[PDB]
Amino acid sequence: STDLTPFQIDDTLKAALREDVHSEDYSTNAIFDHHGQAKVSLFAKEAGVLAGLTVFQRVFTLFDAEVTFQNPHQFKDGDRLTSGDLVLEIIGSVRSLLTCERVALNFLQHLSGIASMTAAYVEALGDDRIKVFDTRKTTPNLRLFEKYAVRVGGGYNHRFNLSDAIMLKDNHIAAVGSVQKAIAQARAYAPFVKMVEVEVESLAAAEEAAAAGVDIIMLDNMSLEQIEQAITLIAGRSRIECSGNIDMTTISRFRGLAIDYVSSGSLTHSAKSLDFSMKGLTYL
Amino acid sequence: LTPFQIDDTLKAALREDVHSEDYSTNAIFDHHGQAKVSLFAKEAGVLAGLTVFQRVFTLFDAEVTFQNPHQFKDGDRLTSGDLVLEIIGSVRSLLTCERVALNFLQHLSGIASMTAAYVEALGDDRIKVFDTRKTTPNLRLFEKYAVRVGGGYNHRFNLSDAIMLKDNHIAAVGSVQKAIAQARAYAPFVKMVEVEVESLAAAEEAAGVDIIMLDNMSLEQIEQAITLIAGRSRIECSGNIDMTTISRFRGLAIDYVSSGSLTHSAKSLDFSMKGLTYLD
Amino acid sequence: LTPFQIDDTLKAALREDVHSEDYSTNAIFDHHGQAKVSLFAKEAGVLAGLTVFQRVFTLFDAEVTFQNPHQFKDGDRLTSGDLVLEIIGSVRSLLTCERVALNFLQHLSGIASMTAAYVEALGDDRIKVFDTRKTTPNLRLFEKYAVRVGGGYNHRFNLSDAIMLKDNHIAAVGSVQKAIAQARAYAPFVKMVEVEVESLAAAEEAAGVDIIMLDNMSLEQIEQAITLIAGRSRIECSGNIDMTTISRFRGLAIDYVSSGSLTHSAKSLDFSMKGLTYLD
Amino acid sequence: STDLTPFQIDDTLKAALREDVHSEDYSTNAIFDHHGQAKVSLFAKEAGVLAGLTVFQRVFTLFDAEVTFQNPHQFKDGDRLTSGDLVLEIIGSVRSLLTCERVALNFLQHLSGIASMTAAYVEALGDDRIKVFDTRKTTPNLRLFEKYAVRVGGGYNHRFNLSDAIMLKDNHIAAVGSVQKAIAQARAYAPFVKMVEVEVESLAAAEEAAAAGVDIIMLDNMSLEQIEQAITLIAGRSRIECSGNIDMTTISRFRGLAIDYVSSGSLTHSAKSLDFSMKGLTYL
Amino acid sequence: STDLTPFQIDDTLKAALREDVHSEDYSTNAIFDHHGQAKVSLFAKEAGVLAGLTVFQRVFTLFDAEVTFQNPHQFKDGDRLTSGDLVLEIIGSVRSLLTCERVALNFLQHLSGIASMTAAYVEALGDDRIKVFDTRKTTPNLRLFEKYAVRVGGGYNHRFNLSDAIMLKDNHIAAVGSVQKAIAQARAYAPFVKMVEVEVESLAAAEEAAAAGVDIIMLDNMSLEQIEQAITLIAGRSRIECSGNIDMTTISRFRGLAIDYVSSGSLTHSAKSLDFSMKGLTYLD
Amino acid sequence: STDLTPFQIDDTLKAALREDVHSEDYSTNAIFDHHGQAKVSLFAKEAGVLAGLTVFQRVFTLFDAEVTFQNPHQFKDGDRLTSGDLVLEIIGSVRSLLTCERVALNFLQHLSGIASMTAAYVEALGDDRIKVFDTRKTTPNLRLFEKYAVRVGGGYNHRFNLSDAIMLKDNHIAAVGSVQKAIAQARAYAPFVKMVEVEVESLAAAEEAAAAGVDIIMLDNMSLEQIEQAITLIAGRSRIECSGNIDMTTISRFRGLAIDYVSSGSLTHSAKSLDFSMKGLTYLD
Repeated sequence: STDLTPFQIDDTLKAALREDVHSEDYSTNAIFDHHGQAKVSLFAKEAGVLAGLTVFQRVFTLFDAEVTFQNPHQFKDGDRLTSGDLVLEIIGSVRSLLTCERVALNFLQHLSGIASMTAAYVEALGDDRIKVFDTRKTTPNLRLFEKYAVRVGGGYNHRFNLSDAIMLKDNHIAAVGSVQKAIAQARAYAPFVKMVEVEVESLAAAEEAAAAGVDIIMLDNMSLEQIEQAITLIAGRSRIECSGNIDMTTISRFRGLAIDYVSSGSLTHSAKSLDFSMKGLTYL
Repeated sequence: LTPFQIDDTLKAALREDVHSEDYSTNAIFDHHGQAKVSLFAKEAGVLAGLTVFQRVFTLFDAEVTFQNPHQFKDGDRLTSGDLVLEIIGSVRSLLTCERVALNFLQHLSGIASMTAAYVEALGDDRIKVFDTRKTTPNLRLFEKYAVRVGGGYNHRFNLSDAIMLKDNHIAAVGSVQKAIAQARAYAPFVKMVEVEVESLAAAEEAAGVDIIMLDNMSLEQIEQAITLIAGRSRIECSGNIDMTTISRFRGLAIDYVSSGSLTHSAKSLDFSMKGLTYLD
Repeated sequence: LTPFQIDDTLKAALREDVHSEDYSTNAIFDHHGQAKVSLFAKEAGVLAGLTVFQRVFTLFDAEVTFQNPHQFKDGDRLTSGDLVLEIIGSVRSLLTCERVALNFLQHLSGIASMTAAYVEALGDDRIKVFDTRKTTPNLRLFEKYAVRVGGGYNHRFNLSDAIMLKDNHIAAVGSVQKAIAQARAYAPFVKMVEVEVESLAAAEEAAGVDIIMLDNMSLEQIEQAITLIAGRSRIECSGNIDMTTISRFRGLAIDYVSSGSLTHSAKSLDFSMKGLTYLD
Repeated sequence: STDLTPFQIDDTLKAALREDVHSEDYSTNAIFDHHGQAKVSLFAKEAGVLAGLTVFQRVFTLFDAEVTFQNPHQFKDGDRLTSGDLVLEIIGSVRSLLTCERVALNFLQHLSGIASMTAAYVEALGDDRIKVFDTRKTTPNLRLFEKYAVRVGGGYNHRFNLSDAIMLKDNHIAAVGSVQKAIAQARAYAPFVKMVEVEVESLAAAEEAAAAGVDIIMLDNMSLEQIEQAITLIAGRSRIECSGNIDMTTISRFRGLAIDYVSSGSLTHSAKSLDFSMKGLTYL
Repeated sequence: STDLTPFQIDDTLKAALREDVHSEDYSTNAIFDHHGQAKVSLFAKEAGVLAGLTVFQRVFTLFDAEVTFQNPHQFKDGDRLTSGDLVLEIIGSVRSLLTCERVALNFLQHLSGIASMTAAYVEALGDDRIKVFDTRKTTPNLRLFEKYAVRVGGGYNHRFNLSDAIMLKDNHIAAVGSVQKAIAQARAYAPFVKMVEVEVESLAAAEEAAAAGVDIIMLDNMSLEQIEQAITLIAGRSRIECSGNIDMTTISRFRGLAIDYVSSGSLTHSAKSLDFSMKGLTYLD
Repeated sequence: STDLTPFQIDDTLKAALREDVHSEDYSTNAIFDHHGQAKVSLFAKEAGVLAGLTVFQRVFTLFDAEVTFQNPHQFKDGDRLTSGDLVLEIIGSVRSLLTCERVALNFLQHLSGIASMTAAYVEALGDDRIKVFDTRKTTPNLRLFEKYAVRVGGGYNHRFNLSDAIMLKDNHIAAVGSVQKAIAQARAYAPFVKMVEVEVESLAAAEEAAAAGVDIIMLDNMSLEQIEQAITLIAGRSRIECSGNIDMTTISRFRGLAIDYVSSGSLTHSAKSLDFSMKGLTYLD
C-alpha cells in the first residue's frame, strides 16, 4: 500500500513533459487564449486494475501548480476498474489540462497495464502459497515505476538491480566451470549480507547447488515431472523458483507444487497497456 | 541514431541497473583473458536498434569489440536460432551490461516487427502506416526510429511540430473554417495543419487544410468523403485499427492510416546471450 | 516561458557565476531584515524576459518576492528612468544573483527592442519579420521568444522542423523539380518544404512548394517573380537586410522578409539595480 | 597563447548540436544518401580577428570523428583576417559537413566578433601602459568562451565569478553605510587570499578607500579632471581602474593617464559578430 | 577483491576536477608551455597499505588522455608500503601533471588511509575466523570508494544502503512490540530476496530472534560473559555479529569467540589519511 | 562567519539521499505507516564544536518538506558541545525521520569533526594574532563544506582552487630558474586581480622574493632560528606563512612570532569525526 514520493519521480516526469512540448502547444494555445477554468473527466474505457494515479496527478501539478482534482468515487491504485468508470475529475486552466493530458495518460495507461496483467497471472495461477515475481526485464529508465505496478497488481519484486543480490546465471557458471566453485566464490566476495540465487537447467546441478547451501535455486524451464523430483531432491535446503515459458495460459501448471515462487518477464516487458479516455471537457 | 542523440539515455539506464557494483559478476572475476559471447535471436521478426545494443557495451567499456559474421543490419529479418552478433571483451564488461542492452534491442525490435506485420497485413503500398505520440515516456526518439525500420513512417514528434486540431479545439471556436484560419494566423506559413473530422459535412468545410483525418468513419463514408474532399487535402484514417482490421483500407485512395498500438502495445521480441567462452 | 522549459539553463548560469560562494557579499552579511531593491530601465526600448529575471531570483532563494508598481509586462515599451520592478528578500539573495538575472533581461530585451525597430522601420504590416537559426548557442529557446515579444515571428526551430532546400542541395540533385519531389518522398505529408532560389527561371520551376525564398534578388526582379509565382506559393525575401535597407520591401506582395542580425547581432539593452535599502 | 581543452568545452557543444538537430537533418539526408567524401572551404567574409578556430573544429569532430582538416595558410586564433581569406578546408562525409556547419559557424562568428571588437578598443586606446579588461557582463552559459575571445583580442580578464575576488559595488557600501567599515568587514571574512576592489563615484570616498588600503579602486564614471585629481590623491596606495561610458569612441580620453586599466562591458555583451562564409563544396 | 571500473567512478572524478579548476591553472600555465613533456615520481611518505591506485591514474587520463604510467615495482592495491617507496612514475605534458596532481593525491591519500586503518584492525584482532566489517557511516557521496578501500584493507562489506538488506534496529522492534512478530512482518514485506538482521541488547530477545530463524543476530554492546552465553543460546541457528565500542585497542577481546564478524564505523568515518607526495619532476629527452 | 545557502548544497545532498536509498527503505516501510507522526531527539554524544546544523536540517526537508524542527537550547553552528546535550528535536512523519537520519548524521558528524579539530589547533596555538588556515587537501567533492567547518572552528580559508590565487611552488621557480623572474612572469599573466604567494626553503630566496614585492611568502618547514631571522629580513614587505610538520602538538612553537598565519592539511584530510546520535523516538499526541 505504498505510493511513489514526488522526490523519486519528479525528475523523470519533467523530462517527459519537455519531450512532448519542445517550444509550446500551438494547437492548444491558438484556440484557448482564455486561461478559463474548466473541468475534465478521466474515464476508464477498459476493465482492469488502476495503477499510478498519483503519477497521473503529479504530471499535471508539475506543469501547473494551480491545477486541482476531484475524486468522487475515492478511487485508488489497486482498485479494480470497468469500462465507463469516472476515476478522476481534473480542474484548472484549459491549456494546462489539454497540454499535459497525453503525457499523464501515457504513464497511467502503461502502469495500469502492468498491474492488470500481473493480477491476471495471480488469479490465473490460483495457488496463493505460490507467489508471482517480476524481473529486470523492463523498459529502460522506468524500472522504478514498472516494479511499483507489479506490487499494485498482486505481484512481488525481485532484485532491483545487479547490486541487490547475487544471482548466478548459466553464463556465470560456465565461466567458472563448476557450480560448487562458482557459489563458494560468490560467498567469498560478499560474505553474509547478499542472498545467493542460482539458475539450474538439470536435476544433477540442483543437487550440487543445494549441497553448497545456496539461498534460492531457480529451476529454469524444467518439466513438471522434474520439478517434483527436484523439490524432494533439494529437500528444502533452499528456496525453489520456477521460470521460463510462463505465459497467461501456462502458469496454472504450478498450482499445487511446493515451490516458493514462479517469476516472469512478460509482466514488465510484454504488457498490453490499459485504456483510459479523456472527455467531457466543460468550462466551470 | 547518432551517439550524441542517445548517449545520455543509455548512461542513465546503466546507472539504473548498477547502483553499487555487479556483485554476482565481480565475485567470479578471474585472471582470464577476454571472452566471446554470442547474441542469438530466439524469435521470428525484424531487427532494430543493433547499434544501440553495441553502444551500451562501448559506454560501459570502450575496449569491447564486435564480430558480425552474417553482416546483420537493422531492418533485416530474423528467425529463431540466428547468430546476429558476437561480442568480445572483458568478462565483467559483457556479463554486466548484457541485460541493459538486451532490454533496448528486445523492446525496439519488437516495435519494428509489429510495424512490419501491419504493413504486410495492410497489403496496399500506396497507403502508408504512421505512428503517434502514444509512446512509452522518455523513449520517443527510439520508438519512432523502430517504426521507420519496420516499414512505417513518422507523425509529428511533439506538440510543437505541427498544428493538429482535435474535436475539442473545433467545439471551442464553434466553426471549423474559423478554427483553421485562427491556427494559420497564430503560426507562420511554416506549420502543417491537420484537422480531425467525425462527419462528412465538416470534412467538406475543411478542404485548404494540409491533412484531413477521418476519425473512425465507416467504409461507405470514407469512400464518399474521398471524392467529397476531391483531393484538395490529404486523407488519413484512424481509430478502430488492429492487425486484423487494417486490411479493410486496402484499395482506397486515402494517403495513410495511423495507429497507436505500434508504439504503446508492442510485444517485445526475444533474443538471448548464450555461448560464453574464453578466447585464446 | 514555463519554468520547466528554462529552469535547467538558469541553474547552470548560477553555478557558473557562483563557483564557491559570494565572498564580496557574504563578508557584509549582517543580522538585518529583508531589503528592497529597485530595477530601473536605463535605456529606451522594449521589455522582454521579465519572468526569466524573476525566476533567477526564485531559484537561488524561494523566499524572494516582487512588487511591480506599474504593472510592467513583457513587450511593454521602456524609457530611461523607469521603475520596472522592485525586488524584496534577503540581502545576500538579492546582491548575489543580480548580475545573472540582469544578463538575461538585458540580452533578451535587446533582441526584442531590435526586432521592434525593424518592424517599425519596415512599415508594411502585411509583411512580417521572421528570424533564423543564426543564434547564440544554447539559448535558442529564449532568443526566439524575444523575437515574438518584439513584433517578429519564428522560423523553424531546428533542422528537424521543416525541410528547407538550399542551393547546395539543388546543385547536388541537379534539378529543382527532382530535388523537391525527393524531399516530399523522404518525409511524410507533415513537413513544410521551403526552397532557396537565386534566379527567376528556377522560381518558376518550383511553384507546388510551400515557401519560395528569393535570396538577395533585386526590386525589379522581386516584382517580376511575385507575378511569375502567381501566388502558387509563399514568397520570402532575404539577404542584404539591415535596419536602413528593410524599408524597400514596403508595398510588395511578398509574405515575409527574414533576418539573422535580430538574434546574432543585437546590442543588448541596459538596465540597472540601484536603490538598495533595508525594509522596516 | 592558450587554447581551450576539449574537456572544458565538450559538454557545451554537445548541447548545441542536440539543440540544432532534434531528430535528424531531413533537408540534408534526403539529398545525400551517399556519405560521399567531400571538401568544403571556410572563407572569412569580413576583416577582423580570428578566435575559437579549435572550437569550430571540435564541433565537427564531436558529430563525426572521421572528419579531418586541411589548413593551408597555418591560420591560428588571434591571427588577423580580411575578406576573401581561406581559413580552413573541411573534409569528410557530406552529411557530417552540411549538418553541423551552422552550429560551428555560430561559435566561430560569435567569438571572432568579441576578439575583433577587443582588438579595436585596444588599438583605439593607444596607451599600452593602460590595459583593457572585461567583465561578468556576458551572454549566459558561455562565459568561459567569451573570456577566451577577449584574451585572444589583446584584452585581459577580470574575475571570472563572485568567488574569485571581493568586489564591493555601490550597493554593498550602501548596505554597510561606510566604506572604511565595508572593507574592514570584507578583509575580516577572507583575510589574505582575496583581492579587494571598491567602486567609487566621489573623490572623497576614494581617499577613504585608499586609506583603509584596498587593492584596487574603481573610478566609476568620473570626469578627466577628477581622475587626474584622484590618481595623485590615491598617491599610488592602490590600483586605479576606470569604467563607465567606455565605448569605441570614448576610450581614447584615457590615453596618457597613470591609471592601470580601463574595463568595459560591451566587449562581451554588445559585440557585433564577425562574418564567415561556407562555400566551395565539391566531392573529392 | 577487484578494482573499480571507469564507468563506476568517471562522473565523480570529473566533478572533482571541475571543483579544483574552475577557470584554469594560472600558477602552472604561467610558467609552462603546452609543448614540453616530463616525468614525475609518486613517492609514498608513510607506512601503510596502498589503495585506489587505479583511481589515481584515472584522474590523470580524464584530464589528458595522452598521459602514461611507468610502474617499476609492479605495485598494486593491497600491497604494503613504507616511507620512501617509488609507487608510480607519471609521464606526459607538464601542465597535465602539475594541474590534476592534487586531485589525484586527495583520492589516493584518503583511500589508502582507510585501507591502512582496516588492516590495522584486522591484524590487531588476531582471530582470522572472525571478520571485520564496515558500515554506512561514511563521508557522503564517496561510499562506493570507501567500501572498496575496506575490501583492499582485509575487511568486508556490510549492506551498501537501506535497500540492500532488512536490518531491524531496537526502534523497529519497540514499534511492533514483539521480535517474533517484527521479523515475520519484514519477511512478509520482501519475501525471499532480502537478508534479515536484528539488533539485540538482551540475551532473552536473542533466543526469541534465533527461534524465528533470522539470518544475522547483532549483539549490540554486550559484555564478554554475555556474548559467550548468547553464542551457545543461539546454538548456531543464526550468524552472530558484535558491535559497539570497537576501537583500535578494544577489538582484541573478541579473539577466540565463535562469533562470525565484528563491525565498526571508524574504519570509514574516522580514518587518518595516508601521506604520499609527488616530487622528482624532470623533463624527458 | 555565515551559513550555507540551500542553492549551494542542495544538489550534493540530493545525491547523498539517492545513494543511501536506491529502491526504498524496506526496514522502515515494513514496520511503519505513512500516516503516523513522531518526534526524535538529536543528542551530542561527545565533546566538541557544532558545525553544519543547517545542513542536517536541509537533508530532512529535501526528503520531506512537511518535516519541522524544535531547537530548545538555541544551539547554532560554532557553539560548543558536551556529551548528552539536546541539540535538536525533529518532528514529522515516522518514515521521513528514520530514513534520512543516517545521511544527515553523516554530514553533521563529519563537519562537526573538522570544526572541533580546528578549534583544538587554534586553542593549542595560543597566539591569536597568528591565524590557522587550511588547504586544498580535502576529501573530494566536499570542499565547499569542509572549508565552512574550518571557518566555524576558528580557522580561516586559503584559496579554494587553482584558479583563485597564484601560488608558486619550488617546481615553478626551478622551471624559470629565478624567483624575481618567476614572479614578474606570474604578475604579467594575470595582471591585477590575483594574489601571489611564493614557497621558499632558504633565507636567501625569501629576501629576493620580498624585494620583487609578493603578497605572501611561505616559509616551508624552516627552523625557529631561521623563521626569526627571515621575519626581520622580509622586514614586513610581505606576509609570512609557516607550514610543514604542523600537528596538534607542534603548532605551539609559533606562539609569539610575527608571522601572520600558519596553515595545515590535517584539519581537512585527517579529522576524527564527532559523534552524535538519534535516540528518543516517540509518537506525538
